[PDB]
Amino acid sequence: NNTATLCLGHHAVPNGTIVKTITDDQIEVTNATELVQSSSTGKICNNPHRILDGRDCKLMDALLGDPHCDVFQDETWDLYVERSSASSNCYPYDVPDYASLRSLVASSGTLEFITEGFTWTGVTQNGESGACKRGPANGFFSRLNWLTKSGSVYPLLNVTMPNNDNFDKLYVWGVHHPSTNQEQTNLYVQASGRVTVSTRRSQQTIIPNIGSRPLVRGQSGRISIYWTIVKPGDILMINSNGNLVAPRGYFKMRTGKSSIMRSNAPIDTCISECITPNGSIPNDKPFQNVNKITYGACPKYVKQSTLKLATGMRNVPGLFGAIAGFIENGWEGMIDGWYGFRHKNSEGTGQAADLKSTQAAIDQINGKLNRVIEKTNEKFHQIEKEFLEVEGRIQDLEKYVEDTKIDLWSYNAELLVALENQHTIDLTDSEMNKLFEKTRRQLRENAEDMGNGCFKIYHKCDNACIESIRNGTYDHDIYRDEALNNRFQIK
Amino acid sequence: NNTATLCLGHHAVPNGTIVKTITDDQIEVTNATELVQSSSTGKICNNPHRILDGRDCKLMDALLGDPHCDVFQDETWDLYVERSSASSNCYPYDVPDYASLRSLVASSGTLEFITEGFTWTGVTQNGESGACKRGPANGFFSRLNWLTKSGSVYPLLNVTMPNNDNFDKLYVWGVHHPSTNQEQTNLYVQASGRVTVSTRRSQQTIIPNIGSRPLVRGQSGRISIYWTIVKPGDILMINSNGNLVAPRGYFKMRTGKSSIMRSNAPIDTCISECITPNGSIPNDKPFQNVNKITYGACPKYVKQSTLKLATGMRNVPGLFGAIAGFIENGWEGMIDGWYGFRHKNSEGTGQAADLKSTQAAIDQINGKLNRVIEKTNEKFHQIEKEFLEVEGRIQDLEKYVEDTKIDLWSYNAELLVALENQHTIDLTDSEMNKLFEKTRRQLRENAEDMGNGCFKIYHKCDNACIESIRNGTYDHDIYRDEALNNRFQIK
Amino acid sequence: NNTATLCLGHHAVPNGTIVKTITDDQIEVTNATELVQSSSTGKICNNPHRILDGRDCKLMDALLGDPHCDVFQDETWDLYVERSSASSNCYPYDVPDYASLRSLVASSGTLEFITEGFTWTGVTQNGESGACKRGPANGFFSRLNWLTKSGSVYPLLNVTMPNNDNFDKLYVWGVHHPSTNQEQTNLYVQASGRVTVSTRRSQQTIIPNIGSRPLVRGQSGRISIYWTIVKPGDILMINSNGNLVAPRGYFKMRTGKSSIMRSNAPIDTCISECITPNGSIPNDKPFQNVNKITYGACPKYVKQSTLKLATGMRNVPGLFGAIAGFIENGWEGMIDGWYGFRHKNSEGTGQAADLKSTQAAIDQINGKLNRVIEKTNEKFHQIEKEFLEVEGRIQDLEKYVEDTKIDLWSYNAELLVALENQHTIDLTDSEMNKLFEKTRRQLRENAEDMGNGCFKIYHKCDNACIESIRNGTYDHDIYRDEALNNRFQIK
Ligand SMILES: CC(=O)N[C@@H]1[C@@H](O[C@@H]2O[C@H](CO)[C@H](O)[C@H](O[C@]3(C(=O)O)C[C@H](O)[C@@H](NC(C)=O)[C@H]([C@H](O)[C@H](O)CO)O3)[C@H]2O)[C@H](O)[C@@H](CO)O[C@H]1O
Ligand SMILES: CC(=O)N[C@@H]1[C@@H](O[C@@H]2O[C@H](CO)[C@H](O)[C@H](O[C@]3(C(=O)O)C[C@H](O)[C@@H](NC(C)=O)[C@H]([C@H](O)[C@H](O)CO)O3)[C@H]2O)[C@H](O)[C@@H](CO)O[C@H]1O
Ligand SMILES: *[C@@H]1O[C@H](CO)[C@@H](O[C@@H]2O[C@H](CO)[C@@H](O[C@@H]3O[C@H](CO)[C@@H](O)[C@H](O)[C@@H]3O)[C@H](O)[C@H]2NC(C)=O)[C@H](O)[C@H]1NC(C)=O
Ligand SMILES: *[C@@H]1O[C@H](CO)[C@@H](O[C@@H]2O[C@H](CO)[C@@H](O)[C@H](O)[C@H]2NC(C)=O)[C@H](O)[C@H]1NC(C)=O
Ligand SMILES: *[C@@H]1O[C@H](CO)[C@@H](O[C@@H]2O[C@H](CO)[C@@H](O)[C@H](O)[C@H]2NC(C)=O)[C@H](O)[C@H]1NC(C)=O
Ligand SMILES: *[C@@H]1O[C@H](CO)[C@@H](O[C@@H]2O[C@H](CO)[C@@H](O)[C@H](O)[C@H]2NC(C)=O)[C@H](O)[C@H]1NC(C)=O
Ligand SMILES: *[C@@H]1O[C@H](CO)[C@@H](O[C@@H]2O[C@H](CO)[C@@H](O)[C@H](O)[C@H]2NC(C)=O)[C@H](O)[C@H]1NC(C)=O
Ligand SMILES: *[C@@H]1O[C@H](CO)[C@@H](O)[C@H](O)[C@H]1NC(C)=O
Ligand SMILES: *[C@@H]1O[C@H](CO)[C@@H](O)[C@H](O)[C@H]1NC(C)=O
Ligand SMILES: *[C@@H]1O[C@H](CO)[C@@H](O)[C@H](O)[C@H]1NC(C)=O
Ligand SMILES: *[C@@H]1O[C@H](CO)[C@@H](O)[C@H](O)[C@H]1NC(C)=O
Repeated sequence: NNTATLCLGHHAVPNGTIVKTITDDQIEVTNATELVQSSSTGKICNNPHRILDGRDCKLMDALLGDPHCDVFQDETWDLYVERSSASSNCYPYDVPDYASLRSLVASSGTLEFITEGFTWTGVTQNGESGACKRGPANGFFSRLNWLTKSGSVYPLLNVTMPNNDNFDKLYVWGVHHPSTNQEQTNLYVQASGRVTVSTRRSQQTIIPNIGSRPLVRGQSGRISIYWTIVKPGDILMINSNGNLVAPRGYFKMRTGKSSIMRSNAPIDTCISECITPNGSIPNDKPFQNVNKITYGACPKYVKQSTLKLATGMRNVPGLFGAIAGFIENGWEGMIDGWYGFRHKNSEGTGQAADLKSTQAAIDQINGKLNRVIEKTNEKFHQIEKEFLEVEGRIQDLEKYVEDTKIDLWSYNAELLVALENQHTIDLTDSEMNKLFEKTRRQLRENAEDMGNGCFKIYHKCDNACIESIRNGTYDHDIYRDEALNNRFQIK
Repeated sequence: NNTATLCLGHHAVPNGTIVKTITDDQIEVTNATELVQSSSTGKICNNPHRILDGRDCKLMDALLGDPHCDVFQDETWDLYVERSSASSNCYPYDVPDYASLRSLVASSGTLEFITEGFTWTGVTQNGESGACKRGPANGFFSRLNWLTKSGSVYPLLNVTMPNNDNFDKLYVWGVHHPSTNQEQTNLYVQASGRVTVSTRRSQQTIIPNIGSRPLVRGQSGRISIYWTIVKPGDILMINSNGNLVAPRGYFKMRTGKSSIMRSNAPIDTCISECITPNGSIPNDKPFQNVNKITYGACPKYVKQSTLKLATGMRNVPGLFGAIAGFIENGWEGMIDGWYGFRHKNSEGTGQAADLKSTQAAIDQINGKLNRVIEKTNEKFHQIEKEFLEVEGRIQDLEKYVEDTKIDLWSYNAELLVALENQHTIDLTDSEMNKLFEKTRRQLRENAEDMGNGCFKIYHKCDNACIESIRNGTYDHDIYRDEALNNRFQIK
Repeated sequence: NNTATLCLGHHAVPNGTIVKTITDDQIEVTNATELVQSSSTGKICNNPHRILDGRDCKLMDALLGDPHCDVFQDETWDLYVERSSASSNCYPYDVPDYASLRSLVASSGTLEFITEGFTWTGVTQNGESGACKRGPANGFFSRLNWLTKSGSVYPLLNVTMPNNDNFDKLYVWGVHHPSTNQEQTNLYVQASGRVTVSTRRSQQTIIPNIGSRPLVRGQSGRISIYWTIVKPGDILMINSNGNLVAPRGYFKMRTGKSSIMRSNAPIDTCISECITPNGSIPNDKPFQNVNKITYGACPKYVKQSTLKLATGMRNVPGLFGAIAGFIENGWEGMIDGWYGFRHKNSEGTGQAADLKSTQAAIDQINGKLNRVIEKTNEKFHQIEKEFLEVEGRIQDLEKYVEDTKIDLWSYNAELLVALENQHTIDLTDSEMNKLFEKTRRQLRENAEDMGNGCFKIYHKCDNACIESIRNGTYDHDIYRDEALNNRFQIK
């Protein structure tokens, strides 16, 4: 009953989490959170974005109107999902700049198509083929009009179509490439055709291509597809002496957040802002490792599969030398605070959380948590990131852009966690130290630091006296004479 | 009279500034500075860069020699400013890869055109048109030479021009597409023409397509513009059996800092390194929010409109627990230093700045200031970042590259300020602590820490005595017996 | 003889190294390491990567089989090295999209060529030219087959080659453009030729353009080179009635780590993972200034020539105020630890290293060293980064992408060293201070801090006594009464 002991301590937990810092790759903290999303449900949620499942229709085939894609007439989407099993079932074609036309239609988000009354005099219209069957019958792309001779004549076609609305019109037409010279003249009479499609500030000028090619659905002929945008006040002109595969009208163009993704993931009823080819994913985390291909408000793709952000002090079951230092050891039995006090006196032993120091640590970690978890990444139509054919220069640059980006983000994420972690350990160490010092300063000359986080208080200090220390109102003058006597034999 | 008090503390100002740190979204420091440039005069300064106002001439029209653009002949520039009201008033034309021709001329910085002694045998030269009037007369592009039949013949043209110089020559030439067959033969006799322009390492062939395009300034025909760069030692050769629109010469090519910008900002007499479409901007700050399109030594575009870097300590009207810690509270009355001393003694009271500690904090903050505002970014011709027409793949990539870059820089800026600010707060705290500990150490056993940043000095300590503490020459043996006697009653 | 002195200290060296920190552009530490590789031996190491010296053969000429390039038949490479002096010595040619064909072959990493069973009925094979000699004899590209008439006939050629294998095939073929009409018909009999090469998914039809181009090795004609990829299950057709320069077979395509590099550096025996055009470089450092063009596991290209990373404490021949603070000064004579103890007692003076605290500093710096120098960047085929022609849009973008990337990495490198440096100095200061405090704490009331890193120990303290302090077993109760008596004159 002549002295007391008061020791400062901090909590610890039986199972901690290993995190990475600036100086240690493996240091144990009381608690952490995962910043990389690395899993998916495997399914694409159908809200909030308007998902159109292309099923066995590539957007291009929907656009041209391959008979097996008629259900997609006038459809709209925020995201068109294109499946890899999808195939073409009409006249064989190619699209110079396929990727661009697929991109610009993807991006526009609609197949809304308006028929117009092109006046095609002196040709047979509605040319059809065995390669584009409707049931047992010859057929063709719904949105195009294959013209051939009437009788023995294919005249110079020369028609116009003014755009008098105040949206942009997308026209999609083509040129037919016959197999032989015989075929060119049987169909179009002239030996060399040409197709000139123009506006007031643009043109396209195409000569047909001749030769035997491999049969696709019975045919060696082909069509190359071309497109033209006609602005308000402008006009489409089409001029041709053979081989024209005429548009029937225009597609409406829109701007907005629409896009296209290659995925075989099923569509499901649920809500997710972020879509990948592997399925929708949560965007509570700032990073993800699921896929570099995303649509919507998503974590940023990084190469790491896990990045643990520390949310607690170091676990002992820093710059200041208190935690894992002169305080030998955490207290697992302190479960209502991060920091506090154990005492021993005449009336027995006890333990109290310190609230102010506990809150200061938690506040500061919440602050870096709020900065870090506060999501800022919403992207829609972007670039292609996987490729089905080898191409060279353009594809090289596309991959290299993305590869560059991913390494830069991966690095920022790696650094950020290592920094934030070092700093969390150290600021938690600091708060412990600051409490100890605050206590030392209250004791003035009535106590000595025992070297282990505890002070020997050189006077009778009951539970009320000890509380006075914990709440910061200890009055050292009251006890000085007594203490100095025990401490130094003064009087 | 028989003891003194010496208190430490630090300055404070009535109204400080709110900054962001690693741990707080909002925390007040004495002084801060803005790192985002977000305003502009609206006007483009005419030095130190050579600014050429294109007015109503697109560079393309200046290049080709639209008669309304004659004043631009042989012009030079560091930056050609292109206006939106600019329009074309010559023969209607298209330029496949318009943007490459525009880019490489913009980058070359010059329209210096050298006229060469081309021989066109058997053809009529200087064809003209109602679409490209020169006063009351029909006219044409100054830089091109429209060739037509002579009498009843248009010969196979085969003409060459060696490059015997040590610089690259840019040849701009064209191909004429007539309206009808009648026109093709009236002009060129041949039913189908053709141009082939070749060097030892390159060849281009264009076949014109006859036909009607929309009436522009009275004309249905068109001209398409192509280009060839001939290296030193190489030879230009031109081959044509009709439809050639010949070069009269070439443009000198330069490399350097030149570029082109779209803007309607007026030009003004002033000095700015950095130009944006919105006007020139100062470049003392390291970031800006005005426009992603810049020319010259510019702050880097970031998404944030403001980012305040702290240039002073925390304002109290840290890891170390001194400032806003055991020192309750700053001193508004301390105006000649950041840190100092106040005392109560025998001869009255007083205050003095500590210079060493004030300087060390200031120096450290100036150090990071120099790092951060040190102008390092000078960029000239880049990629276009705004587009008037939809194009697909290539535009997608250009937008993605810029948007990637901006996000990465906005991040760097965000983190930097957050880091710098946490560390400034903490280093200013440390300096206060270091000074207090310095003082405690000098006092030895002659004073006691009162716990609030002050020492009770247990001896008569007059102004000279106090000064000896502030200048670090206090001799504790002189006072020790006196002090130990008042603390401990030794005598 | 009734007291002793015990000072704590740290090492120093006469000449240290200057580094950059957050707050000082120049401050001296004991030791540092360079993080930018700036030297090369100048030679390209021939392990571990398979390096193929193109010598005087551009890869394109090895691919087509220029007679001077027969030694490259069926060759493979991880890196094909292309020399400046390399030249073409065969029929002069051009390759639309040359760079993609060169890219995709470079990336495939092989010239393995499989001859196939094309049946050329009615025509003569193996056309040769004086412009492509094999010694004294006229010759031709080995991989191509120049077809011409047989007797008085050249028929319409129509062949197929199915792909029944499970890999992709690369077909490289050409079209000959004669200099005159005479030549056209002597060779091919038709006045105009045509080559149509097709698959189910693609068609290319080239019309030769007759006429003179500049004489190259005695020839005014040219051949144009095209390529077609045939996937498994698909079918190559070739259809032509003149001017076809046919393939003899195909090149095997592969995916993997191959590329091509332009360099005049000699190849030689050594081992380096990272290749630049200047020669190989070590990859122990995380950045390099040698060249933005690299192959293999390389340090990342940055703009700075040097970045010195501190591996040691501040050198004195911090946040905490010990090093270059209350310890005036380091000890050059302390060679077997970073921190330690000097004393003076009755038995004389001495000195001893502190191992725990030395290790803790070292360990933590080793840890950030391992984070930093951990080689994590391995790249192979990328984008071209230097260009020999002006091109416009695409090249602008390519340059912009690499320039963007470099400035971001150079920023990360600058920040990293400034951060880690500030932090190293601070953590080394901290460890000093922690040792001081540890020592203070053991001494309890038996010593006083002299203000300069030393303690006055107020009792007889022999060498064994001193060692008890250094090893942490000093028992203060043995000495307390004696010490209080000399400090005060009391207990
Ligand atoms: C007349 C006939 O039945 N001939 C038999 C041949 O079949 C025809 O062969 C030609 C090619 O020589 C075409 O492939 C014909 O197919 C169509 C098709 O695509 O389905 C028929 C269409 O009506 C026709 N459409 C139009 C608008 O012209 C179309 C086009 O002409 C071509 O696609 C243009 O490329 O072709 C096919 O019916 C068979 O080739 C011959 C061989 O021995 O046997 C004949 O009995
Ligand atoms: C004066 C007039 O308007 N006459 C009537 C016809 O207009 C003519 O129509 C022809 C088309 O066949 C051309 O447009 C003529 O204009 C020019 C031009 O561009 O201005 C005249 C130039 O001399 C000529 N220049 C050259 C070097 O040939 C030029 C070119 O041929 C074309 O630009 C090539 O495409 O054409 C124009 O004068 C009117 O169309 C007709 C029927 O109503 O009656 C004419 O008498
Ligand atoms: C000054 O600092 C440099 C950089 O830290 C020190 O050199 C480094 O020293 C370590 C230990 O000697 C080297 O690591 C060792 O390498 C081998 C394997 O390569 C292994 O046997 C060890 O376990 C260890 O990891 C390190 O590679 C080396 N770094 C460099 C660039 O040389 C140097 O020791 C310091 N000098 C002084 C006087 O402290
Ligand atoms: C371990 O750390 C996580 C991350 O801070 C804590 O989870 C948060 O808890 C708070 C308080 O209830 C919530 O408001 C957050 O939204 C939760 N965030 C996350 C990411 O899960 C968790 O509280 C911590 N565990 C302990 C014992 O403190
Ligand atoms: C050119 O060659 C192709 C390939 O042999 C020929 O097409 C084949 O002809 C038969 C009969 O019409 C078809 O059953 C085959 O499927 C065809 N093969 C392919 C790959 O399409 C074509 O007939 C030839 N052309 C000429 C004019 O002789
Ligand atoms: C092709 O059609 C166009 C458009 O109808 C014709 O051009 C028009 O011609 C009339 C009479 O010359 C003009 O008054 C109109 O301004 C023209 N319209 C446009 C948009 O140019 C053109 O003459 C026709 N071409 C042929 C060969 O008959
Ligand atoms: C087109 O003109 C060129 C150059 O005048 C002719 O090519 C030259 O022909 C002579 C032989 O007649 C060579 O010795 C020269 O070296 C050639 N010069 C070049 C630059 O190639 C070419 O013959 C002409 N073509 C025709 C059909 O007249
Ligand atoms: C996402 O998809 C690709 C293949 O399409 C796969 O390589 C990757 O591992 C997938 N990730 C997950 C988490 O399923
Ligand atoms: C605040 O900061 C800037 C940058 O250091 C400085 O130039 C300015 O004078 C400072 N203001 C005050 C009141 O110190
Ligand atoms: C600069 O211009 C852009 C587009 O013209 C505009 O949206 C932006 O608000 C402008 N900013 C300033 C600061 O003038
Ligand atoms: C590497 O080569 C480049 C250009 O080829 C040159 O400018 C650079 O200085 C070279 N580096 C070294 C270390 O020689």
